[PDB]
Amino acid sequence: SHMASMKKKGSVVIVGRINLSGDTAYAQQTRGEEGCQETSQTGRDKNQVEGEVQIVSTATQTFLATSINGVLWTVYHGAGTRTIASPKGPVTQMYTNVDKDLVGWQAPQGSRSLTPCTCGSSDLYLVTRHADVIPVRRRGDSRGSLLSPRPISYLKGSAGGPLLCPAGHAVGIFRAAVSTRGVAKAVAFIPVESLETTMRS
Ligand SMILES: CC[C@@H]1C[C@]1(NC(=O)[C@@H]1C[C@@H]2CN1C(=O)[C@H](C(C)(C)C)NC(=O)OCC(C)(C)CCCCc1cccc3c1CN(C3)C(=O)O2)C(=O)NS(=O)(=O)C1CC1
Ligand SMILES: [Zn+2]
Repeated sequence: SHMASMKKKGSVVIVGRINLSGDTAYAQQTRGEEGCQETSQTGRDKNQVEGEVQIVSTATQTFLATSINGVLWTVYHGAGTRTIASPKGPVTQMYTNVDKDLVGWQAPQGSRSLTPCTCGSSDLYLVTRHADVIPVRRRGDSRGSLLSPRPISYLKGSAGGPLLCPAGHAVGIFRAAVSTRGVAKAVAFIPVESLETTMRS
């Protein structure tokens, strides 16, 4: 009820990227913790952005965001309704869908977008925040099985990251792990066709 002292949530901040440009996938950090905290408050991020898969953080969480068709997408369960920091200040979401666990902002200048997959292939690859490339067999519209199961710890913080086909097109956005006794045997994703439908609504 004390309106003048009510706080605002900070912006999502890009703090690094998963580099997939070469022969080796690796994580790069582009901003440290103090800079991230400051940038979340101001919403003003003048760092150069590159690549398709960004590592993003709020004050309380860190996860991934993936550019597809000129939109930087991530999970609602990480970003909520937050703005993203940008060179000219905070940028409001252009897509928000809590039912899909999906949000999106206009892709930052300097980023590159993945192309939506039209291959109809079921041999997929999940990219994690540690730049592991994990083979996943597609098992339905929104699920795929890990060829080698992992503790959920290994996948934590990778929501918002891509599932890719063999040619490196975007097939989906990772949202949840299918876990039993802490072991992830499968992953649940937002299919790229669902993003494409969201882009038409
Ligand atoms: C640990 C690596 C996981 C990727 C990850 N995500 C999660 O942790 C999501 C967040 C939350 C729970 N969850 C799970 O993965 C849980 C789990 C393992 C924690 C036990 N699994 C599950 O419920 O399976 C049940 C299943 C039926 C398969 C759900 C299907 C999806 C159904 C669904 C549909 C529509 C909307 C929503 C859902 C689920 N949803 C909203 C939602 O908010 O889920 C993460 O790394 N997050 S993160 O650390 O980056 C975080 C900072 C952002
Ligand atoms: Zn493809």
